[PDB]
Amino acid sequence: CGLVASNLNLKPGECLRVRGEVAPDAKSFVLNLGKDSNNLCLHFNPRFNAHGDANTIVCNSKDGGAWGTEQREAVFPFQPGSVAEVCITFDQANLTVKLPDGYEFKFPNRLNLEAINYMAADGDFKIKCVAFD
Amino acid sequence: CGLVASNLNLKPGECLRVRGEVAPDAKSFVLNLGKDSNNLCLHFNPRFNAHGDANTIVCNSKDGGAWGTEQREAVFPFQPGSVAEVCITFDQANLTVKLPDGYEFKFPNRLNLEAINYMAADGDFKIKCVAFD
Ligand SMILES: CO[C@@H]1O[C@H](COS(=O)(=O)O)[C@@H](O[C@@H]2O[C@H](CO)[C@H](O)[C@H](O)[C@H]2O)[C@H](O)[C@H]1NC(C)=O
Ligand SMILES: CO[C@@H]1O[C@H](COS(=O)(=O)O)[C@@H](O[C@@H]2O[C@H](CO)[C@H](O)[C@H](O)[C@H]2O)[C@H](O)[C@H]1NC(C)=O
Repeated sequence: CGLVASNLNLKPGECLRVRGEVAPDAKSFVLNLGKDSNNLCLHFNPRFNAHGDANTIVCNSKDGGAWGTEQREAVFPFQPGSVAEVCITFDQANLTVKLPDGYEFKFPNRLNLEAINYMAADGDFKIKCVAFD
Repeated sequence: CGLVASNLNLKPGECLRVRGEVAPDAKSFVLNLGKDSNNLCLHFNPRFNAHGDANTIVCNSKDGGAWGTEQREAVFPFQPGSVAEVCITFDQANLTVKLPDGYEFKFPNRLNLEAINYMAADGDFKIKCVAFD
């Protein structure tokens, strides 16, 4: 795998800031958030060209080991061989993923945990900085 | 108990930067680096008021669950109720630790792992930023 962080104790309203390097030969990368590897309130998966998808962001949840229903976004502000920063927060309703250039995606909060304690990176994404503000 | 990061894959020469907030009533905090919770090539434990110790940095290793020979540092550039950054790197011989007011002490590499894959924080230290250079 890639970087795995636990015991984050990120509460609602708090911001998780992630900066990483997207491989020049990136097919996709993954940002997983939740309670643990089996309970993800956000599976954040920009696909450059992978699993039959091209320039498409695929989000999903994982509940008790069971993948939820995939959600897709039209816009794709990610370029291979580049640094990508992501700010994540959540409330009772949605997880919000903000990019600095103003892009903002919502994913419905399907798990309703009191905190994000788990973060995992995977695929063609190497994390350089992680911040909690 | 506090933040735990694994699969860091930190190689020699690479810099691991951690910045956090030292609680105003901090008695101590812990920074653990190694393969896992049983194999630490560096146990970084600034003690403000703890285990009978004052303004003392204690370092140690843990090999196969067994604590190594403890080492302590005299300088203590840590003030409670303040933000403290610590930069850590290593080679085959020593781990090098940079302290916030510019201090730098070496701790002998006793485990000889090819990489630091594991980091655990604990005690009166809340992490605000983690970076890999
Ligand atoms: C259903 O068709 C394709 O299924 C694969 C495999 O799904 S599964 O549930 O993992 O067995 C989908 O790829 C997977 O998607 C999940 C998120 O739901 C993870 O990203 C996982 O890493 C990935 O392999 C794929 O989306 C889907 N393809 C279509 C129809 O677009
Ligand atoms: C008399 O030596 C003291 O021993 C205690 C307990 O050591 S033990 O191996 O756990 O039995 C030391 O406290 C422990 O120190 C290690 C690192 O050496 C860890 O931080 C551990 O969390 C902590 O409980 C103590 O440092 C040591 N004190 C002196 C004065 O040597």
